[PDB]
Amino acid sequence: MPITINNFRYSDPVNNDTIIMMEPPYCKGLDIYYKAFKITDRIWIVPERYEFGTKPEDFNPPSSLIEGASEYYDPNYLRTDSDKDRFLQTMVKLFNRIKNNVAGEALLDKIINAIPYLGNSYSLLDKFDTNSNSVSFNLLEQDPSGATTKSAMLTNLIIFGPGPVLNKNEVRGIVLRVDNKNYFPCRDGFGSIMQMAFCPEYVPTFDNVIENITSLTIGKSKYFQDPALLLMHELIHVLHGLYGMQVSSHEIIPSKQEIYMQHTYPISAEELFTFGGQDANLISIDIKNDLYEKTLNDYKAIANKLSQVTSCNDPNIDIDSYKQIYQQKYQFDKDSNGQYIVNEDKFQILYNSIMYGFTEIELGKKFNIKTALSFFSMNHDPVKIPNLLDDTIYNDTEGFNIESKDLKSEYKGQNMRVNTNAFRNVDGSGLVSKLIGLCKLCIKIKNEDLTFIAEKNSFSEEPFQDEIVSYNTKNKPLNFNYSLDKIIVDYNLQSKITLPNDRTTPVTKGIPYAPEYKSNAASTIEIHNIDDNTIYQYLYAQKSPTTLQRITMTNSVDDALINSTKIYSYFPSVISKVNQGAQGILFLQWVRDIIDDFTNESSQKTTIDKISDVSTIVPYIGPALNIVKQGYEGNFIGALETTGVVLLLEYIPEITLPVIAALSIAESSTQKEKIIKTIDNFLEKRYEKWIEVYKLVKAKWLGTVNTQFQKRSYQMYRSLEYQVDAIKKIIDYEYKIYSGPDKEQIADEINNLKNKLEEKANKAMININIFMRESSRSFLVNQMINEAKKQLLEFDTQSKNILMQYIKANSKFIGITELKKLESKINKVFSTPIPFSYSKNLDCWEDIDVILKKSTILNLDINNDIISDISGFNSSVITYPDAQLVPGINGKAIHLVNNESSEVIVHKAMDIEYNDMFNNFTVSFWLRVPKVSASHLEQYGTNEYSIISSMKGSGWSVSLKGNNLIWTLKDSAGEVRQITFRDLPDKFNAYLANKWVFITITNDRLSSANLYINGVLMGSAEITGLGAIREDNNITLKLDRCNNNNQYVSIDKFRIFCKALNPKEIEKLYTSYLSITFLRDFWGNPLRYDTEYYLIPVASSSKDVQLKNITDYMYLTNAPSYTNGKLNIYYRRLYNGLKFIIKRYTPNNEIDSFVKSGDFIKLYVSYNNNEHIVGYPKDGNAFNNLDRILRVGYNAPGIPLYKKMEAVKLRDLKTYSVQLKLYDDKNASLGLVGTHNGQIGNDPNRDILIASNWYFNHLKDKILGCDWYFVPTDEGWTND
Ligand SMILES: CC(=O)N[C@H]1[C@H](O[C@@H]2[C@H](O[C@]3(C(=O)O)C[C@H](O)[C@@H](NC(C)=O)[C@H]([C@H](O)[C@H](O)CO)O3)[C@@H](O)[C@H](O[C@H]3[C@H](O)[C@@H](O)[C@H](O)O[C@@H]3CO)O[C@@H]2CO)O[C@H](CO)[C@H](O)[C@@H]1O[C@@H]1O[C@H](CO)[C@H](O)[C@H](O[C@]2(C(=O)O)C[C@H](O)[C@@H](NC(C)=O)[C@H]([C@H](O)[C@H](O)CO)O2)[C@H]1O
Ligand SMILES: [Zn+2]
Repeated sequence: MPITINNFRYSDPVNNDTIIMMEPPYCKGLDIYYKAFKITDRIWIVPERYEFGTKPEDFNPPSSLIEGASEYYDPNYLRTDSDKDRFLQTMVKLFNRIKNNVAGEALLDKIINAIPYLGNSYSLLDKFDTNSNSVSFNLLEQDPSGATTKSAMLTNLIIFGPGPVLNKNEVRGIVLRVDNKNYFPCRDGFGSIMQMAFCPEYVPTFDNVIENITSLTIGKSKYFQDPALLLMHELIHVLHGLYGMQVSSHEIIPSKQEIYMQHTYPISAEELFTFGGQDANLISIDIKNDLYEKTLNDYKAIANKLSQVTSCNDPNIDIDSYKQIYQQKYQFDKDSNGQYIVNEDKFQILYNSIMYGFTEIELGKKFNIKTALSFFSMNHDPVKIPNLLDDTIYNDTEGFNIESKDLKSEYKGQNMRVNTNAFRNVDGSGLVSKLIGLCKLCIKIKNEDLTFIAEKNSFSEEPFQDEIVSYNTKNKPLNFNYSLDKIIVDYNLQSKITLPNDRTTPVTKGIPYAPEYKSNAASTIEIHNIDDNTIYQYLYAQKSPTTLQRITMTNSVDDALINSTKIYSYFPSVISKVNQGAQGILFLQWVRDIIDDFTNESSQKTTIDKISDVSTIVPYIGPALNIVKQGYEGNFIGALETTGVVLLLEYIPEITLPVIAALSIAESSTQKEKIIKTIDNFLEKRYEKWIEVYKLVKAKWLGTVNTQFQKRSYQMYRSLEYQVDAIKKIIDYEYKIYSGPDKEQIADEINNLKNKLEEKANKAMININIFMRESSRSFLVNQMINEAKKQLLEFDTQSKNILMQYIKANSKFIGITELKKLESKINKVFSTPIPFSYSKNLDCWEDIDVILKKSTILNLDINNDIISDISGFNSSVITYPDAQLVPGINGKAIHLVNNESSEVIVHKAMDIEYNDMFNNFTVSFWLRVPKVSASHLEQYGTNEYSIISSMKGSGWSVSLKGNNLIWTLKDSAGEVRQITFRDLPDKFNAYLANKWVFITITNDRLSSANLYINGVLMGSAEITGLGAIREDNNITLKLDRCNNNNQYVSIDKFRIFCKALNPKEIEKLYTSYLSITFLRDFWGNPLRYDTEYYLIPVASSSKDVQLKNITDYMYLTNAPSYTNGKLNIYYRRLYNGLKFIIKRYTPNNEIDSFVKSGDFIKLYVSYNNNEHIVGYPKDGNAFNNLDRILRVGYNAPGIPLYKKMEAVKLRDLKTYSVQLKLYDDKNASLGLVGTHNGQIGNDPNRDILIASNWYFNHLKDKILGCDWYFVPTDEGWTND
């Protein structure tokens, strides 16, 4: 099964197998040849620049660009034989990186097995044809005596080096010339050779700025992209081409009218589907249907075409072998005659896998590579990566994000502020941009800084037309997605189908013409002469001079433009202070007053009562960006109250909809009885209209309105950078001039308060991004969708009077059968509106998995040390500097210490903010509290502190008081209801004594609220007759009012459901977090190699393990306990008995620290600062000759010692136990490790440690003597 990647050097000799001389498809007949190398099955690499269709002068750098983002040119790339070897070696490493993940293995396999059809729309119907440059290329094979021989070969993909532009990779199918037109077999369903132009060293860069999640220690930062994902991106385009499903219509065109508008290339639907995420909804649902239907016709044509094939131009090709392959590829069935047909259920799955399965965003996640979340995210200048062939920079299992260099965490290997050895800037000679001038003083602006705004005529109007319903009209699926996990699962189950030999007869039919290269070169810049000040002048006015000179801040934009030393600002309190030169006073108050003024100015928030949707408004947007209304100087909030959020948009969109044509009924015939399916269809197709029009509005919003709100954030980030940079330069001049005695000592505290600026500008961007994100949403959900609802209601009322005039016309066929009188009352459904869903369609009201997913409204997960919400409503999650990460139940958990900085804040999405008020909800999470000491119960036992809460006032909270766990509701009136859980006194079996436990708190309003722990009911309280609950916007995870400075907790899998869960649903939720893959220690954390552990038997938990002597046996003895009557606590003392260490039986270089079930291991006892092996000696003493007595550090000359053990988890999934299986020399089971009562030699009676196969016949017992706790020493448990 596993895919193989060939190795070679460019100098290696031609071998007529994996290294050949190729005549490429657009050199057909010309006898031009190039050395080419077979990377794997059906994929060739040609180390040459993509020159097809070009002139030599195209490769040189132009002065300016016509369209798009920046482009790097260099004619000398890939010129020499060293350059070509560098290219070849680098592509091999990138293919190896792809193969080393199962998601990339799966992608490669689909590509390889998707062979092009031998023929197309303009070939002979009865014949497989290989004579075409669309499916075959010629090659030259030399003999010993130099005697050449023309041959040919079928293939799927050929990879070349880049065209004129190095940083713009391309994928194209072969074009055919038919009746003086271009024909593409990769768009008709047949497929063809696909040709790639790829450059691995020159990569795009992006940033962090718009994202919902934010860490105050990460800040904002630029990242560069991993070339392997860039390769996979292009490979997805190849995959579409090979299945003949390439998409060329329905492009999104940018508007170019206004100056602020971005001049990009037209965005294809191909690129939006390939990238993935939310921006694939730029193509409306109705357009997705036309595409689906087009490919279905195409594949039907091919099914009929394939059925009629009886010969081929190649004698050697077995025809039946290819037909089985094409039936496999295209997912055809056979009918009873033997002709190939399209099974539509099978087609729907195939179609969805290819278009909507593999995306850049999903591959990013599987590979742990960072990507941008939006297609409109900002691009910066590209960088280059000179050392891809250095494993200290880039390796074939982790790329840049190497764990052994602490570069996996937070994608730091890609972060440009951290991993500075991995990249270098490109030299300016070859880098060209699209710039525009703004003259008033002329300033130049990069095209990358402008705003994309879509042309209106690029969106569909098919949903406003007349749809004719009949008896036999079908439903539109409305389902265009496919899980990448499902593709991997199916890939593993595949039987290994094998391709035919790919040599064929010589190729002569094609035409050696590539389409002409379309130049992006421009001679001049577009220059605009303007009267007034736009946003770009306001930002240019904030730029500091690149020189260490006296600087000042003014509130006049024109002052700052003209005067070099002066800078524009919108913070009055900060302007006052920085201009004032502090004379005769210490810097303490001087500098502090610069900082805590900037804090007070930058942190401003407010709300507008009239706008419910927007939780956060930042008033200083207007002055910073010149967003102001006539007769509202210094009054931004007044402008928002009157106009609304549309004030923020530079381009004001036309949000009207035309008349939605009412449905018509054409099925007049009532020849057959029960023609009531015509009534069903009409009602279905009415439901489809609402979804079609809703999604069309969403598409237009994304391309036209949301893009504007995104650029506001980027603009605000630039200004906050400029302002902060000005201040950090102001403060340095007054420090250099300062000639005081304290100067040398105070230097570190000055630089300490300059980092404090960055901290508060980051806190401001959190406010700003909330503001722009929620405003954009508000404008969609209110303004734009109301216009849809108006025309959708008009559409309904009209369409009923067509429906019921048809029921009246055929009224005599449905009476006297409970059908007519039933179906006036059925039109309650027609009276009800169909609601709009901005994010996730939630259903709070039989399959337990589906009920839980469908009702989840918040769900915290940690991936690569980033906490985020994976529920579907992407709530903002803010992680503060001293929130920490520790081992969790499946990954990592949040850890909270007792200081101001240790905090995680979840600002709820606007789609869910009032779900607490009147309705039921469940809260669930994993909890780990350390065992409270004797002293700390005396001191703090009274002190109640909260750990998680949503209180303003009104809300809910989770809290701890001594060894008691407390749930607390609280309404708007002030009424309080509570549950209190008293923890068990036996701390070895207690729920709040240093183990991971699963909490679940259901709330039914018309009943009681219940507390569960590990799926078991522990407390209850009556909620009935409690007022409406009005929460805070945020949910805080923090220790609050806790006097113990040493106190800490750990929280994992925080989750909120929009219903009250029943106990069957809680049982499934609890068990779903418990896997068999990784083993666990006594505390619930992952079991580890090379770590000391005390063993306790689960069946006799009061016992410790002891050693009679070295070279001898182990046995059980009682463990001391601790007791305390007045505090009501007792337990067996931990950390007595032997220490055990687990090591790998067969060690390897690169493995994890974690012990997986099924691992083969050696076990040692650590005694007297020495590690002695545990095992069974050959023919050694055993009870009943079957229960085999274990020995520690046994060594006799002749006798062997069996020591091979397997760490496994065979029973009792809820308990943190482990079993251990001993083997002999030849993989025969000597038994699981446990105990047996008896007497060795003349010793006393003891429970001696053994290995026995007896345990295998009692694995269903409640308590069993082969289950072991592995207990490490832990800070959260010490003996009193
Ligand atoms: C009871 C006993 O002594 N069992 C030990 C066993 O002895 C053999 C015979 O036992 C069976 C059995 O497993 O029950 C009888 C079955 O019919 C046999 N099944 C077959 C052939 O299909 C089965 C097999 O032969 C073996 O499993 C091997 O595959 O053995 C036992 O009945 C017999 O007893 C008599 C005999 O009838 C007469 O000739 C004469 O009166 O004397 C003998 C000796 O008593 O002898 C057989 C031996 O030749 O042999 C196995 C060897 O694998 C074990 O030693 C087994 O003892 C058990 O060993 C395990 C692992 O070492 C634990 O030590 C068990 O201890 C615990 C436990 O569950 O962990 C400790 C608990 O504290 C204890 N609880 C209490 C309250 O006492 C339990 C409890 O005794 C129960 O047995 C639990 O089910 O045991 C230990 O019992
Ligand atoms: Zn692309």
